[PDB]
Amino acid sequence: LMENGYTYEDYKNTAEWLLSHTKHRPQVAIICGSGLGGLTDKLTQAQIFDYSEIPNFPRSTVPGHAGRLVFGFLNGRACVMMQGRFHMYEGYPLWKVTFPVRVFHLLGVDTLVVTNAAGGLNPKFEVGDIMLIRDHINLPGFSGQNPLRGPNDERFGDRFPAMSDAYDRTMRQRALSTWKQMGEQRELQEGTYVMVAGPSFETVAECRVLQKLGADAVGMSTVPEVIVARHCGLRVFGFSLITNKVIMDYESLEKANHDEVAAAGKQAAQKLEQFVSILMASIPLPD
Amino acid sequence: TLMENGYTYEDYKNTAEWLLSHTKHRPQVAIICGSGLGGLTDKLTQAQIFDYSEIPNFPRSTVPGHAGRLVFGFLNGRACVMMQGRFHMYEGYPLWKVTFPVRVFHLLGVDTLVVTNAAGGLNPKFEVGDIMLIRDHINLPGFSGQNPLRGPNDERFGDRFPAMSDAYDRTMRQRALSTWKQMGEQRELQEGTYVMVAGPSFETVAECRVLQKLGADAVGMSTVPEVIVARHCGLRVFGFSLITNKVIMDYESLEKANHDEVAAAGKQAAQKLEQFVSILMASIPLPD
Amino acid sequence: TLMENGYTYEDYKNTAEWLLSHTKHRPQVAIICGSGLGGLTDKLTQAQIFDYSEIPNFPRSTVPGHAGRLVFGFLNGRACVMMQGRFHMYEGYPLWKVTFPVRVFHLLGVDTLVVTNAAGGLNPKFEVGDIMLIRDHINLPGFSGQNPLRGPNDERFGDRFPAMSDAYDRTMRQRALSTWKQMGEQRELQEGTYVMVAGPSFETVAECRVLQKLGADAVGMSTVPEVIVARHCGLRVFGFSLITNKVIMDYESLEKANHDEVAAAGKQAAQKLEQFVSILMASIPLPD
Ligand SMILES: Nc1nc2c(CN3C[C@H](CO)[C@@H](O)C3)c[nH]c2c(=O)[nH]1
Ligand SMILES: Nc1nc2c(CN3C[C@H](CO)[C@@H](O)C3)c[nH]c2c(=O)[nH]1
Ligand SMILES: Nc1nc2c(CN3C[C@H](CO)[C@@H](O)C3)c[nH]c2c(=O)[nH]1
Repeated sequence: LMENGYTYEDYKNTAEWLLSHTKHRPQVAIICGSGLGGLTDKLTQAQIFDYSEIPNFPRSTVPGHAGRLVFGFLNGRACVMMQGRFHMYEGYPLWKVTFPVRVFHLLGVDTLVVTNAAGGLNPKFEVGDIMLIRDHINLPGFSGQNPLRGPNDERFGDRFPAMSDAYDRTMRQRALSTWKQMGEQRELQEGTYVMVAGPSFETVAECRVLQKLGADAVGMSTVPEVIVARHCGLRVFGFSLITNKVIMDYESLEKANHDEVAAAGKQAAQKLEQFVSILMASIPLPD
Repeated sequence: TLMENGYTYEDYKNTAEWLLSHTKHRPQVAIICGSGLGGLTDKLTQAQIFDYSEIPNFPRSTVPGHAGRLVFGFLNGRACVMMQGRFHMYEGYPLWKVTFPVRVFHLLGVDTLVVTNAAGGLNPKFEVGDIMLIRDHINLPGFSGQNPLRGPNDERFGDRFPAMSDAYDRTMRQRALSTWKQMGEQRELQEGTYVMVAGPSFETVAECRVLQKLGADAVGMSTVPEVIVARHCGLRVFGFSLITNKVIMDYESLEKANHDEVAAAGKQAAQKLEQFVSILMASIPLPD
Repeated sequence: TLMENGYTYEDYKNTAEWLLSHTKHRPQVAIICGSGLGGLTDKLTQAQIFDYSEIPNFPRSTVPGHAGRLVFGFLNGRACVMMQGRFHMYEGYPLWKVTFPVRVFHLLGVDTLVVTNAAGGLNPKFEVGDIMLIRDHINLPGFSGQNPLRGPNDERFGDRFPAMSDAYDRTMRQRALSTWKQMGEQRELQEGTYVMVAGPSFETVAECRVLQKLGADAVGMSTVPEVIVARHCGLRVFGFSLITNKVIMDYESLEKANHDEVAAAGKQAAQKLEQFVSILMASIPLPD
């Protein structure tokens, strides 16, 4: 069987270890993507764990991803923040990539906020823009790479969970209204995020495929975390920072490259911090 | 470091010889029964039942509404073997396990495979309860590497590079379409393209729109691997889907795909499916 | 459980040193010959042949029409190494084995990779026997995780996240087309997008239609992984396909894709292929 290497008991031990070693009790988990680790600077009463301390955690390998779990309060809300994440392209199976999401469920988290860098496929997008994720296209999932493959553990969720309501309608409505409170020249964009495995960037022909399929942005993460979160009942909210426009003609001499991506994160850090801090107020209270 | 079939020729043959030893039945036609369609075995005569767990080298069905039994008998006087329950790659099985029984059926003497499944309707003219004849398929996992024929080719089964443009028998499709009049149902017999996705999660709205843009009429998580292995070894293949739900294609809808609704639409379409298959048996050729 | 390249840097280095000691040839250009295109080695002078089986760490070719030899020599006065036969993921090889020679060629001092293949024509204006210059590719297995660069990156070869938008060298492409015009050719040179599918089974009609809708002009089961590895380590890349057959795009045809027709095409195209390879070799810049 191509199954989950972790048992329920493995997820439980990691959860109990974290509950022993901190007094924090997060309601919200935030996964910070490529060059968005500055979202953990505004946390009050921060307690930090390195991923290598925490039993059963995977290592973080990619530049701009620190490898640190941080508990704290963000604008009043009890939060846990993954400073850096795991990617299929680093060689991890998807049951390792998504291991933290289930641990968070067992801590008592009820809301997952997922952030990423993404390449812009919709031509109306501009570098620096923030796109709310209305929906995704899980290209690896079509082929068999789904983190729920293998035996289903009823203790987390259903054998066959729906994803047609994955991205919380209500939190999206509130973040569109709230957008007035940043007075930005640019509007809050909304669209479909497509996951591709990477780690190489898209050809022009691939870019046009993705546009034709109806995607507005592209990246190499996030979707598996969303599936596992919806499987175990988490409210999910997501956004992408558009870090580059994907090359869509043969004439251009520009090329996607990681430095440009990291650089668009340094520029946007102020705007995101403020966006996320306001978002926290729009999250429903528990129970 | 080689990604190959974990069964040897000898494993298939051993399983086939075990089966031939423990039954007097000698099936000509194999029928694979999908989700909610296990009632297709109800009208077999002189039935003999094996549990999958008794049969050497056989995998286990882990999905609700797949009984996990191999049933030999007579359907409208034709010698059949029926898989009451099937396997899926979402369960953890490699495609070489999922398709194990198709090659066993070849070694037993079977020459025609009937595949059935439940499917989500993507074509808006389909209603819940419709039967779709599978004209063709789109093998999305196959594009990316997940093909049951990956690895060394065994010439005892078939060619290294089998064609699939003729996978679903053109003559039985003519005969089944013209035969439909024999049941005097309100809906006509639907026809279309089946697309496989791995699952086990259901589609997002954006994914539903992808599959519609690609030209699929219905979506499921099975069948295609079985059909590829069947064509590779020379089997004639006929397929159909029961449309159990319309896949959600807009953000406003309250409706959600779920297994209980799928299984219930299965049992509602019970009588009707048994009857269609029974009459279909009369259109399958004998050897010689 | 970590899904990584099974070769160390020192495996590649050992294979490269072994080749450097066993031949005096010092190639600048590597050419990978695909199905039925092994005849491109005939015009090499001062040829020195190695069977893949005698070279350390080399995989084996298992497909008919792939001789399994590495040939060093001069092709039109330019120092080349030719793979007479390549490896495919459908044989069961992981993509890090499929692409193993590309990095060996880098360490031998090669600076240009030419990739050739047979392909099925999707664009209806292509005829059997056409040569299509590859302007671009669509890596369908790559979308799903089947990428030869997956796992830890070795900085000794290249970057973690390499760009592919400029993979097929534009200048070589321009020169090849100018030259073909300057010759005053009747049948103009085709240019288009190659899509990789895993195989080994050929496409259904519905699958052919999907690949047309995605913007692909030609379909095969190779090439793309080699190009990705080539670009990762700084090689200049040029590809072309021989269109060996037209992909079946309607249900009324009785034709079927088959391997025999693919070999018949290669022998038939031999003079055309030689002429094109000459044009192409004279388009490759010299080192400084
Ligand atoms: N596929 C893809 N991903 C990204 C990303 C997202 N990640 C950023 C990082 C490479 O800079 C990888 O983890 C992918 C930003 N831009 C792009 C792009 O153009 N394409
Ligand atoms: N992908 C998909 N498959 C199905 C199926 C077919 N199978 C039914 C079962 C889930 O109920 C799985 O084995 C998939 C029915 N409806 C749908 C759908 O809407 N989508
Ligand atoms: N996928 C695909 N590949 C090819 C090829 C390329 N290879 C030729 C060989 C089978 O003839 C495999 O390695 C694939 C030629 N024609 C076709 C086709 O119609 N389809």
